[PDB]
Parts: sequence; C-alpha cells; structure tokens
Amino acid sequence: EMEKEFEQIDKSGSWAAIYQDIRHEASDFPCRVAKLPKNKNRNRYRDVSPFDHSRIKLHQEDNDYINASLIKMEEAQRSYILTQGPLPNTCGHFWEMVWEQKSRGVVMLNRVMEKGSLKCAQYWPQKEEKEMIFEDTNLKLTLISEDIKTYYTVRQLELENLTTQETREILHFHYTTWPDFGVPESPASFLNFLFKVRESGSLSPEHGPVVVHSSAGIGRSGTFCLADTCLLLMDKRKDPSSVDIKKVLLDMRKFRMGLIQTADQLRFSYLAVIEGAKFIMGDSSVQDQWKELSHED
Ligand SMILES: N[C@@H](Cc1ccc(OP(=O)(O)O)cc1)C(=O)O
Repeated sequence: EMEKEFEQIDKSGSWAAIYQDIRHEASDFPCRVAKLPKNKNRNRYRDVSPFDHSRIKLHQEDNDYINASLIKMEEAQRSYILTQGPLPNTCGHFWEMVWEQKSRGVVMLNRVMEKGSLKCAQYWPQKEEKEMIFEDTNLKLTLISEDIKTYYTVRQLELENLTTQETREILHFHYTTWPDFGVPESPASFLNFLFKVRESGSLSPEHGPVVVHSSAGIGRSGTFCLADTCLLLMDKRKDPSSVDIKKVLLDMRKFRMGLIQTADQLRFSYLAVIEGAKFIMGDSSVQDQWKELSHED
C-alpha cells in the first residue's frame, strides 16, 4: 500500500531522503536543442529544459523549438504535454503547439504574477472584445466565456488557424491558488480541480494530449500529472495496491526533468492519490465532499 508507506515515511519523518533518492535516480538525457544559442530567449529558466528525445517539435520550417515535453505514460495509456509558462515571444509558438498537437484543454497551475515577479506571459485574452492574434504563427484566440470560482477559473476559448480559418474550442482550467513550490490548500480542492478537468473530456484519448503548465512546467505540473496517472492506473484494475507512486514519478522523469520540486509536493501527491482512491473504489459521494470542502463558490 501507498498508505502504509505514507505512514512509515511520515512516522520516520523521511520525506526529504525519499525525495533526494528520486532526484538521484532520475533519468538524465541530453537537451542539445534547448541549449542551442538560437533558442536561449525561448527558455524561461536556464536550468529547466526539454530532453531532445521527448521535446515537442513545432511544425514550422523556421525554428521548431519550444520548451515543452510529451509525457507519454504507456501503461496508464495517457499523455500530457508539460511546458513552461509562455514567454512574450513564445505565445504564438504555445498556441501553435496546441493547434498542431490537437489539444482540447490547457491546465494552468500558476499565476502570471507570483512573488513580485512575472512568471508567465498573459497568453490568453482576459476579455471577449479583445481577441489575440499571434502574427508569427497565424492564429487567433478569443475568450468566449469564463466561469470564475474561488480558487480556479474555467475559460472557454476559441482558437482559429487564420490560414485555414478552421476553428477549435479550447478549455482553460486555471488553478489560481497554488503557491510556486508549495502544495494545494488540501487534497480536496486539488482533486476537485482535477475532476473538473477530467469531466470536461480534455484528458480523453479522442483528443491530443492536454497541455499542462506552471511557470517552469515541472513542479506543480508534475504534481498534477503524477496524481492523475496514479489514479488512472488504479482505475484500470480497481487496484490501488498495484500502484507504486515513486516508480510512476520516475517513469515520468524519463520524459521531462525535475517533475515535482519539493519533498512536500511529493508528500501531497500521496495524500491526493490516497484520497482520490476512495472515488476510484466506488464511493462516488466523496466527489461531492471535495466540492464542499473546496469552497469553490
Ligand atoms: N528552480 C527555478 C525554476 C523553477 C521555477 C518554478 C518551478 O516550479 P513550477 O513548475 O511549479 O512553476 C520549478 C523550477 C526557480 O526556483 O526559479
């Protein structure tokens, strides 16, 4: 059980060590392209890059680079694209990637401004009268409507390939209360938000991979993804005990570096998967409790 392990680590107060071990066993693949001099201004953080093997390639004959990675979870049969918070010169690229990869949803786990600094460009329109047109990638983006809650907002955006005039609806799930390098207020609010994304179809296989991002695209992003895959893995068999969280986090780190930034985010991942397992096991009432506990309205 992950719960027995949880209790053992907790009793022994060894989340730091456990996490140092993950950091030490994590894959290390080259990030040659991320490091090319022509891509310097396309990376927000010097120490956070996409491995070449899993990076998302833009279909432009100019510079196909974007700081984004495809986390392809074989056994769980679910993919996600983790990316950094778009920079002012990479918002067109970001939306280009969304169009090309056929994503239906974008999960934003950070705020534009955090800790007195700009952690991500304002890459989507905050009002409907004012659409965005990314000239470099020939795309148009319009806010259609938004549903603001206490700690998150869900937006319905319309993305148009100005070249073909094809149009797509993109859902934007914005978690506005998760501290950079922190953990959510409670498993309840996080699971409530996670099920909002799930219930939307965004995570479905009929669509391209959902784009998940934070500021670096690894801390809060990794946390979100780890919990989801773990819950999906136990869902296929209705067997929470067959899931090894550390092992799952490690398979994910083969696709992108630094997934889950602190020992507490790791600990929070366990709490979230343990609590979410109640639902997986047939107690669907727990979903209503998360809503309550979340205090979304
Ligand atoms: N380690 C760098 C870059 C970094 C930023 C954010 C971060 O987490 P998040 O993916 O959750 O935005 C991880 C790393 C920083 O501390 O500024």
